[PDB]
Amino acid sequence: KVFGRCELAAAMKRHGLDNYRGYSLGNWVCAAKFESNFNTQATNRNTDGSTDYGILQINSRWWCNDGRTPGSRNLCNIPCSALLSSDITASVNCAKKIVSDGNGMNAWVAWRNRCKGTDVQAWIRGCRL
Ligand SMILES: [Cl-]
Ligand code: NA
Repeated sequence: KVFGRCELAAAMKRHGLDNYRGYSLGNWVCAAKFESNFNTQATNRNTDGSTDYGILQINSRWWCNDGRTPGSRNLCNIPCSALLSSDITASVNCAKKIVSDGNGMNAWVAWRNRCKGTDVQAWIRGCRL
């Protein structure tokens, strides 16, 4: 599923991401935009053999199991395919674990390079929340 901007913001808010670990809702929408272009089915393979899955491009080396990343940890205890569903519940629950891990949202390269320090509030403007 390809989410709309305000559609995703509302879905993320209902799942408790607004101000989760101090990150306002706009940070999460901005990260999803530049990680996956709001597409839950996005996948991207990395040079180390791992693959990033879903709307927040969660990596298979640490967080989910795709059966082809030797020595991965699967810290979210979920198949990576679950992160591609139109229901973003699995991706949000796993992202909550990632953002609490230590470096906050810097774990998302696209957020660090394209959202951090910008006017992220613009990503929820006009939305009925
Ligand atoms: Cl933080
Ligand atoms: Na894994």
